[PDB]
Amino acid sequence: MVRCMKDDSKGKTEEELSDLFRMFDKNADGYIDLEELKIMLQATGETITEDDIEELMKDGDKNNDGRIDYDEFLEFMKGVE
Ligand SMILES: [Ca+2]
Ligand SMILES: [Ca+2]
Repeated sequence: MVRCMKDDSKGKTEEELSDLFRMFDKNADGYIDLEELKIMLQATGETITEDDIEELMKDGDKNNDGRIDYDEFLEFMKGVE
């Protein structure tokens, strides 16, 4: 009769990929592109070139659309590095 019920958000690894996605989105539309990702890289204090930002979308592009979503993210994180 509802004694243990659901638990609180614990340490999630792969299942936590849902939260990491929003961290890459600038407006949270469900998908990201080079234009958006460009502003995300600005967070760091290094020097990135237009060609460097492409490497992220390239290896990340699984649907060949030029963007990234929860689907392409789950695959792009299935062993890249
Ligand atoms: Ca976006
Ligand atoms: Ca795609």
